[PDB]
Amino acid sequence: SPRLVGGDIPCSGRVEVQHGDTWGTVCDSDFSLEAASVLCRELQCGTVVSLLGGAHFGEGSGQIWAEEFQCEGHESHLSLCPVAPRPDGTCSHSRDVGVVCSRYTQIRLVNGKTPCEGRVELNILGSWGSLCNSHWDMEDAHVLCQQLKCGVALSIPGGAPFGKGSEQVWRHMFHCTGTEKHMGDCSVTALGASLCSSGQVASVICSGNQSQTLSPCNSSSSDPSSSIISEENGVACIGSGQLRLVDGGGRCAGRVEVYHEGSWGTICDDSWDLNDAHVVCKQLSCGWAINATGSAHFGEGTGPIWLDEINCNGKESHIWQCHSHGWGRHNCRHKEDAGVICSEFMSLRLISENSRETCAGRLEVFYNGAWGSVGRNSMSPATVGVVCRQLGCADRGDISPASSDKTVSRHMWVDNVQCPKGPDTLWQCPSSPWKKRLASPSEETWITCANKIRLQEGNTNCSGRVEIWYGGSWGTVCDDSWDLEDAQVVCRQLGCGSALEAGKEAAFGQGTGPIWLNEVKCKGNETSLWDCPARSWGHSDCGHKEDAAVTCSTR
Ligand SMILES: *[C@@H]1O[C@H](CO[C@@H]2O[C@@H](C)[C@@H](O)[C@@H](O)[C@@H]2O)[C@@H](O[C@@H]2O[C@H](CO)[C@@H](O[C@]3(O)O[C@H](CO[C@H]4O[C@H](CO)[C@@H](O)[C@H](O)[C@@H]4O)[C@@H](O)[C@H](O[C@H]4O[C@H](CO)[C@@H](O)[C@H](O)[C@@H]4O)[C@@H]3O)[C@H](O)[C@H]2NC(C)=O)[C@H](O)[C@H]1NC(C)=O
Ligand SMILES: *[C@@H]1O[C@H](CO)[C@@H](O[C@@H]2O[C@H](CO)[C@@H](O)[C@H](O)[C@H]2NC(C)=O)[C@H](O)[C@H]1NC(C)=O
Ligand SMILES: *[C@@H]1O[C@H](CO)[C@@H](O[C@@H]2O[C@H](CO)[C@@H](O)[C@H](O)[C@H]2NC(C)=O)[C@H](O)[C@H]1NC(C)=O
Ligand SMILES: *[C@@H]1O[C@H](CO)[C@@H](O)[C@H](O)[C@H]1NC(C)=O
Ligand SMILES: *[C@@H]1O[C@H](CO)[C@@H](O)[C@H](O)[C@H]1NC(C)=O
Repeated sequence: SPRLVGGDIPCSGRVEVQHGDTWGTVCDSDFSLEAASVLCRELQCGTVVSLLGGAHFGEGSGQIWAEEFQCEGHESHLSLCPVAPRPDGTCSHSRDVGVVCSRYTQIRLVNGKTPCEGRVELNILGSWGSLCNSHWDMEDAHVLCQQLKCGVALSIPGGAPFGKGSEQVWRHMFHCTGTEKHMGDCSVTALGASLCSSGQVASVICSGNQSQTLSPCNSSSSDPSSSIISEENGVACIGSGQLRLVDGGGRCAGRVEVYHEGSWGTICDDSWDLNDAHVVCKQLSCGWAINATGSAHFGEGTGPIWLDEINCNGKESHIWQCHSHGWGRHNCRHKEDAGVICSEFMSLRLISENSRETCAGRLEVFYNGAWGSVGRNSMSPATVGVVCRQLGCADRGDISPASSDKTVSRHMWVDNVQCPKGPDTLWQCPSSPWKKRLASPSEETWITCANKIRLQEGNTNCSGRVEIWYGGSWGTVCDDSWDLEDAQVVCRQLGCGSALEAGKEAAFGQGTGPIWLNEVKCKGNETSLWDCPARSWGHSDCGHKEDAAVTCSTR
């Protein structure tokens, strides 16, 4: 029923809702993340990446609905959601709301008899291109054939039987587990990804829909299977990967957890060494191990301790092939849970030399066990916004002028980062391949991100209406329980001096967008308003007439 209009990528655009024959738009104060998540699910577009206010995909025409959608979040249709007519707002079409959903992938098969076979093409940065044969597996093929409604995947032939194509190769590495129902639901990396030999391109043959798509396997009674395909209730089924890493801050690090007898469980760190970790990292397509961690380094598990005294020599393609003590009944506690850090683990930081700054510094990436600088070549404002969103700031920032210093000191990891529309992390952005080399500050990137809190419409930047950035868009704070202790937190976070006032009742003017917080009840010693007790993320009965303000002293 709902439609997205005016987007550049699929599953994006301005939100439009029909009643009767009349389409209308929704004001950016009326449409929550929960309502956005119901729309993305209903439209088969995955999950919500961004809620965007301010007529980002252009202003609409005609009707604007006066209704708020009070979705719980798990409704199947937007029509099932409770609707509250709010008082008749000052919303024009310059505040029509918009949504980026997660299934923005543009992928197809070209030059076979049907769309059920051919060379894989991916559209990135307005341009169709191939994928590398070495970057594409059978798990990826099963997901794509289900997406194209073409049954199951038969083959991934390497010798280009449908033509190499007259075009570019994207170096993207999909890491589908095999149980996903759209390529947009799979984890994917493009950052630093290696080139492949010319014309070594990926191809898929699907079965067609004369076979139905396999369901995921649901059983953990037996020893886990090392094949993609298992047998369950007289039907073939895709093995859901019964190994995960948790609490590592990424796909290729964290505590090793294993699914058996209906429960996720941990591994004891006795005899847990690098060879064991290598097998884990191989099985997850995470490269090689750089660390086998013990001593509950990423935290302690909730569930049984299934495996102990695992002694892989490193041959094995799965941890289930390794010699252990078998399932359950071991003489150790969760203070010794095992984990890994693998060579494909990626992390991101800004480093200030003398500190004081929170959203500013030299951009650095962690890869293959090492930190290194990100080069500044080709780097657009939109790429800096993705960086700044990923580091926990607002989605905008500025690159400092290049240093005159042409003499090499630090290691660089990657350069030529060029983010497309849609990802909110740097890892799905194409670049040059990883190359550890020495580099001068001439080549390095210093970033000043916009903070996720600001004061608008006063005589300094330390005085005005409180606005907070969350989930895509700037929004406001309601003034119920908003006191001087809240203002002392806002002033401290901005790096202003003493709080003078906690203003109420839209004293510097009403804002736009959603109202992200109400019932903010700070102790008063917090370093950020995100540490404060509040009714978080858009559940409020307020309007923009009740917007909160802070006035602080400079310096
Ligand atoms: C297996 O795949 C094929 C191919 O499907 C298409 O390609 C894949 C890659 C996907 O993208 C998929 O979404 C595509 O559709 C499926 O064949 C298609 O099947 C659909 C559904 O049955 C057909 O639509 C119609 O059935 O067409 C009927 C009219 O058929 C005449 O006209 C067609 C051209 O328009 C001719 O191809 C056909 O030979 C006839 O001469 C029409 O009666 C149907 O409409 C009625 O029912 C719908 C609800 O389903 C209702 O909304 C309407 O009001 C109406 O009452 C319907 O339009 C496709 O024409 C057909 N495409 C091709 C290329 O053959 C196949 O269904 C699928 N099998 C399974 C098990 O899923
Ligand atoms: C993961 O492995 C690396 C490599 O051994 C560890 O880095 C070293 O840490 C020790 C002690 O902290 C230092 O003496 C070495 O100089 C470091 N070497 C290198 C090459 O970086 C790292 O500490 C390990 N991390 C975890 C969590 O186990
Ligand atoms: C602000 O003050 C509160 C006091 O209520 C500090 O809260 C403590 O948090 C830890 C969490 O590990 C508790 O174990 C302590 O018992 C709490 N109270 C005290 C008195 O320490 C809070 O950490 C303070 N924050 C800042 C940034 O100063
Ligand atoms: C496993 O469970 C899922 C979700 O309940 C279901 O859709 C699927 O058909 C099941 N598959 C098998 C082989 O039992
Ligand atoms: C406000 O403006 C001054 C002018 O240079 C700037 O230095 C300062 O960092 C700004 N403060 C905030 C909280 O934006």
